[PDB]
Amino acid sequence: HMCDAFVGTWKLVSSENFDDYMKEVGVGFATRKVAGMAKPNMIISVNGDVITIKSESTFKNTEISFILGQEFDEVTADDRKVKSTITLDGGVLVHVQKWDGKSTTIKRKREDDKLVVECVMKGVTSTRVYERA
Ligand SMILES: O=C(O)c1ccccc1NC(=O)N1CCc2ccccc21
Repeated sequence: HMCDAFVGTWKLVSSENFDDYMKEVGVGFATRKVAGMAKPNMIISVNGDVITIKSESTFKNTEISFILGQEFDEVTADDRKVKSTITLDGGVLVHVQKWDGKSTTIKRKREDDKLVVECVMKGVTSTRVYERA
């Protein structure tokens, strides 16, 4: 029952500073522009200890499956090859991605009926708000 309140199908309803976040991460112009138009569907499910997060969009579909606290390979939607670890900290899913000596942290939180995603790369934060589909 660890992630019960995250489970479901979620649709993006607002974005702030995502282009700047993607710039800070190193995403190039064309990918930023196309990816920035997308309104992804995030689908979160749990089977035993395995959490799966899918994101479906016109641009790219991604899927990760993981166990909390256990590092894994992830190829991001912008084609970074990263090492990821996702933990639960006080009810927040905290996802750290490491690549090329860099790091970014993505936090996913339930707040009212929303799922709020905060992405941080050095001093840049972007907020992506999802509601139930
Ligand atoms: O988008 C987000 O809120 C998001 C937030 C945190 C981490 C990953 C994210 N996004 C993501 O994994 N994808 C996959 C497919 C796709 C298309 C266009 C823009 C983004 C995405």
